[PDB]
Amino acid sequence: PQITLWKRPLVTIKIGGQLKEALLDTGADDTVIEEMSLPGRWKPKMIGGVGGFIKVRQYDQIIIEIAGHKAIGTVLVGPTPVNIIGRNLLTQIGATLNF
Amino acid sequence: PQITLWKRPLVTIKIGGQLKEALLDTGADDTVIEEMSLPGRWKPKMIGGVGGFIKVRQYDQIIIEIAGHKAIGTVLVGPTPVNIIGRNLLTQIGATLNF
Ligand SMILES: COc1ccc(S(=O)(=O)N(CC(C)C)C[C@@H](O)[C@H](Cc2ccccc2)NC(=O)O[C@H]2CO[C@H]3O[C@@H]4OCC[C@@H]4[C@H]32)cc1
Ligand SMILES: [Cl-]
Ligand SMILES: [Cl-]
Ligand SMILES: [Cl-]
Ligand SMILES: [Cl-]
Ligand SMILES: [Cl-]
Ligand SMILES: [Cl-]
Ligand code: NA
Ligand code: NA
Repeated sequence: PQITLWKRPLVTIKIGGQLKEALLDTGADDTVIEEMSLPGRWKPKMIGGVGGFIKVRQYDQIIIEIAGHKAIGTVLVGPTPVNIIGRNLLTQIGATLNF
Repeated sequence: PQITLWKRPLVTIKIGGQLKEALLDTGADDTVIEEMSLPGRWKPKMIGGVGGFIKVRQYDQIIIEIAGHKAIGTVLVGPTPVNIIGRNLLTQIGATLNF
């Protein structure tokens, strides 16, 4: 698809057997999801953004389905105000910015 | 252009006769740049993201060139960690997300 930017570019994702709404976010290096359980190992991380840092759990090798397209990568879990799909997974679904 | 996301989507912007680097950010509703002087009156705004909220100065109808494309619109100025071009100006330069 081609997604215009008049509105927030929200898509449905499937992660950890759950459906969620998430923002396609080219300004995010990393994918950050609100609190949920994920299987396997994790390690703590701090991530920054506009208003300072939050502490998250970093899970590697997580499969996600993004608007129908499967991808695998690192997912950060913690108190983000918005579920964000960052570049680490946008690349895997072949997303580009065009103008 | 078509911009892939393996790297941060940084472009050159020109505002007040000055070149700066900024992130093309589909996850940002608005454009936020680091402290600088802009002409005219400003209005208060609070914006929020990953680690909470910041106060910014809202300047309307500011001339800004983005990757060679001319825009005129609202620019927020404040203690953002990075210059961000949000959807209010991405729409003015014709940007879409494609996959
Ligand atoms: C109303 O208008 C707005 C309101 C909010 C914002 S924002 O900057 O807070 N943000 C909103 C989004 C979280 C819902 C836009 C994001 O694209 C920011 C944009 C952003 C980039 C860098 C620093 C601050 C903000 N990215 C971000 O938080 O990324 C996180 C996740 O991955 C890392 O990549 C980034 O680079 C490393 C740190 C951040 C980490 C911008 C304009
Ligand atoms: Cl919206
Ligand atoms: Cl979707
Ligand atoms: Cl990854
Ligand atoms: Cl590619
Ligand atoms: Cl980079
Ligand atoms: Cl505007
Ligand atoms: Na893992
Ligand atoms: Na003005």
